[PDB]
Amino acid sequence: SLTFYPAWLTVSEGANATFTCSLSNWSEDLMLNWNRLSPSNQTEKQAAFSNGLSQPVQDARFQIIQLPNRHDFHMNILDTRRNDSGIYLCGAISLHPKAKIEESPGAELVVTERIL
Repeated sequence: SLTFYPAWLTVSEGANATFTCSLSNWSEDLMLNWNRLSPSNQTEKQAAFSNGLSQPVQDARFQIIQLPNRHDFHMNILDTRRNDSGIYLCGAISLHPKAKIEESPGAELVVTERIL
């Protein structure tokens, strides 16, 4: 099972936004995904994490960071901008015994004006 918190988070443009994806099980070869619902309501991958490496699809601002306990990860958006505002969720792919995929509930990010 996967949880993704905060369910609702607000940060000012330019600041980083950090979500936490928590897994109920973890393995070295586990594959982590950070997704965002598109305007057309489709799940699009923002970044993936595997073998200790955060891999951006096209925007390096989306970092996936494994926390010390190893089963929790920070989905860190660097230098947020207004249009990062939207719905996100994380997913985990087990690349062991048999491929198993699961996704967490979605969470909302609201990026407001830059602090004056």
